[PDB]
Amino acid sequence: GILELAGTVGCVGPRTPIAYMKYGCFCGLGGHGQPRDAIDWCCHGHDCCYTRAEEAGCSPKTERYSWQCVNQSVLCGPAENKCQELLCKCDQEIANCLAQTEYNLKYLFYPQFLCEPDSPKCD
Ligand SMILES: NC(=O)c1cc2ccccc2n1-c1cccc(C(F)(F)F)c1
Ligand SMILES: [Ca+2]
Ligand SMILES: [Cl-]
Ligand SMILES: [Cl-]
Repeated sequence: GILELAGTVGCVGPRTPIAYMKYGCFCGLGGHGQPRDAIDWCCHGHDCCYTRAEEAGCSPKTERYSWQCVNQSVLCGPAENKCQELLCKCDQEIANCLAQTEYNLKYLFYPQFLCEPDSPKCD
């Protein structure tokens, strides 16, 4: 869930998870448009991952799952079911993605009216 999303992102990366609560066109609840930067691409990818999780019958915003932070890396488990494993994989992925990015302050609280109606496709 959101608790583990924040936790995993904090574990791996250099910055507060507050940094991604409203950033670019995709970091934040929902999102649409051309991603502005690497960070925004990570968030688009995560949005897709969560969409897939929901299509599989999971609740990616709420379900609790166990994980470990070891040397600023996320280890997923123990998993009681497939939803817990899918969710941790999604969050592990974005955490790794964001940890490799430079922050562009100008995209924090970016205006939604500059974000295009359509978005790039999900893998
Ligand atoms: N892919 C995202 O949008 C996203 C990425 C991210 C990273 C750290 C902390 C939060 C983060 N979010 C986010 C922010 C607000 C609401 C939601 C929710 F999952 F509820 F949609 C998700
Ligand atoms: Ca989003
Ligand atoms: Cl910070
Ligand atoms: Cl939603």
